[PDB]
Amino acid sequence: GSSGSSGSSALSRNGSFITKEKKDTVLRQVRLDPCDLQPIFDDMLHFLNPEELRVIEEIPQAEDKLDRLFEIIGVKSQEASQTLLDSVYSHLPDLLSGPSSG
Repeated sequence: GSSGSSGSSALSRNGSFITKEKKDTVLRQVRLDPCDLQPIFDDMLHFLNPEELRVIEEIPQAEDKLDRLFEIIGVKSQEASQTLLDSVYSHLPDLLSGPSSG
């Protein structure tokens, strides 16, 4: 690791932009009341690459597919990560009961 967490360091412990923990919180909302997960991929399809889609194409399930989308973007960067975590809420507002302002 690194001795001096404060300035700029990649991966604090088990990730940075996106972790497996957050990936579960997302599916947890769909596992209860499913509906659709296309708009989430249709928007990420651009940020992702043709070769990357192959890794996700292997997954037939929809729920599991979302888990892969986070694994790729989670390592890509923050510019795409913020879009993914936000897209899930921006595309599926029903999942939340009011983003609230403060």
